[PDB]
Amino acid sequence: MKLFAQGTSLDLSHPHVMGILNVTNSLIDAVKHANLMINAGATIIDVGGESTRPGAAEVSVEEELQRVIPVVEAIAQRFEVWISVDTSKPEVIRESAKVGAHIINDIRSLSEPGALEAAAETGLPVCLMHMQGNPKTMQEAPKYDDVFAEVNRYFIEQIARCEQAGIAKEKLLLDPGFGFGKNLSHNYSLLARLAEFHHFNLPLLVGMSRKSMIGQLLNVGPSERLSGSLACAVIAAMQGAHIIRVHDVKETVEAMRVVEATLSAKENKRYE
Amino acid sequence: SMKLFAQGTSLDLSHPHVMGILNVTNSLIDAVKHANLMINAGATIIDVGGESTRPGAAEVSVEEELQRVIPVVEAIAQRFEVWISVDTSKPEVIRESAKVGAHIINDIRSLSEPGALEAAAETGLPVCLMHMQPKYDDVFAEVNRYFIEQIARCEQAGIAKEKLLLDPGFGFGKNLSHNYSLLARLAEFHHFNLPLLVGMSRKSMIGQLLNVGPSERLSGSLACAVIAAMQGAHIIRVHDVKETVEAMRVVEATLSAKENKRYE
Ligand SMILES: Nc1nc2[nH]c(S[C@@H](C(=O)O)c3ccccc3)nc2c(=O)[nH]1
Ligand SMILES: Nc1nc2[nH]c(S[C@@H](C(=O)O)c3ccccc3)nc2c(=O)[nH]1
Repeated sequence: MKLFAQGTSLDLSHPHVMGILNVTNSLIDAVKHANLMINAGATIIDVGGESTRPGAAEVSVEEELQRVIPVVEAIAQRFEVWISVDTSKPEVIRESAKVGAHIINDIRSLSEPGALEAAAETGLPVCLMHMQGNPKTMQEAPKYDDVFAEVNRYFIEQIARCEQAGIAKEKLLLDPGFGFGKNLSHNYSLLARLAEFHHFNLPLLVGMSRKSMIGQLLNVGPSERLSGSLACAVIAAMQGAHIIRVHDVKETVEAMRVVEATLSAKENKRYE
Repeated sequence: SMKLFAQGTSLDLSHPHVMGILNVTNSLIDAVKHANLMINAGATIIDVGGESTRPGAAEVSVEEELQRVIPVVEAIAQRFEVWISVDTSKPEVIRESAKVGAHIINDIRSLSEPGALEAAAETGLPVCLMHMQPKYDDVFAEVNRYFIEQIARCEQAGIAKEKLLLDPGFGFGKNLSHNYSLLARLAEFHHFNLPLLVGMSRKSMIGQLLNVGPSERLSGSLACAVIAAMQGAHIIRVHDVKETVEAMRVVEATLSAKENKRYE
């Protein structure tokens, strides 16, 4: 199980840690932070320029290009690391591919006008994330009859939608979208059955780091969630998740080494 | 609904419990202060011993061990609602510990000193059976045989299975791969239908994997703890109580959403 982009590959026979690079002098700072994450063992850096704060204005395309593209460029021309770009905009997808981005990580699963066409044209790997609704209102009244089944249907549909637009299965990643239109119980139901998303035979990406599903469980603020975030990370990676998206790279990578040592000793190579 | 009973109280093993490790080195005030901190961090069991009772630690007379151990156990039993595990190999310390309110006998020698087995039987308290020996033909199968044997040995001495806890003894005569084989197959030790105790906190199986010193092993210890608890381990023995407890709460929320209630 591998991904291919920009003339290199990513071997997903073991879990990978994706370091969050939020870019919502900031370019030098971004590069310093990317460097630190790389040294800590991050093998993918997720550059993100539009925040998902519910009440917030969406950023203009011109602002998102300014924040994201120089950052992706700087990293591509300085380090060997893979680069994911956190955008929903066709122009940012195109421009990012041109400066060396490896993965389009769209929380909206290319639902923006032109997004699907633009991603198809880059030939890059694409991460499809479940979200119910949109970021402005998704957390008001998250509701599911069966949250696993509903997220699973969604993946079937979006995969079909990507293949129709000319994007091959082999470029797709799936992410259940923890905290995107989900209460606490919804999130833990998905984490508990995460292994069951392997039937698609596609890489699994998860981002639980410092999210509400830890905050609400422990009643702590965003800077007290490391231990819970690691637990989430380990729970996911023990079920064969391929990419773990986190703030605290060093600590996550240490935990993943322990998961790898455990999975290596297992005949199965997975828990369910 | 696995449950232990001791000293007129019970321990509900439908969820994982964190056992904090307490050092005994004035020292009695400090012990109680550290026990208090671990309880406030969410420890439901306190394992009295730590660095005074580690392998390689200086041996002591019966008289010295009673003097250092029994007051600590007594002080904790009087002040806190918590369960108390006592680290000792000596029959006298077993007897006296039970008299002052200890709940669990934790002997890393598996009651092999003369009289220890008999004394533990007499207390009626729960007893931890930990594997210790590095070289194995099949580490899981050998650790598993040892549990079969020690359970029989304990039942023959009059200690009912319902008082037994099984611990594979990470780091006790085990290289790195032996330790991860056992961790990987931990869930298979449930066929005994007995509680499972594990202690990986800051051990070599982390330090050697990550090549870090004893103080830089928290993240790896937490992963070990989560890996064990996801597999239905009932007690987790650690230095870092607060963080481990937070991780266990995540494990609990996950296992509650799970229909199975366990991974394997
Ligand atoms: N693929 C993928 N991309 C992601 N981007 C994010 S942003 C999120 C955060 O908590 O970082 C967030 C949510 C709300 C406000 C700010 C930031 N989360 C994911 C995820 O879970 N998967
Ligand atoms: N039941 C039970 N009791 C235990 N006592 C210990 S002492 C160990 C440590 O790392 O604390 C240790 C081992 C070697 C040297 C120093 C310290 N480990 C366990 C365990 O794994 N289970």
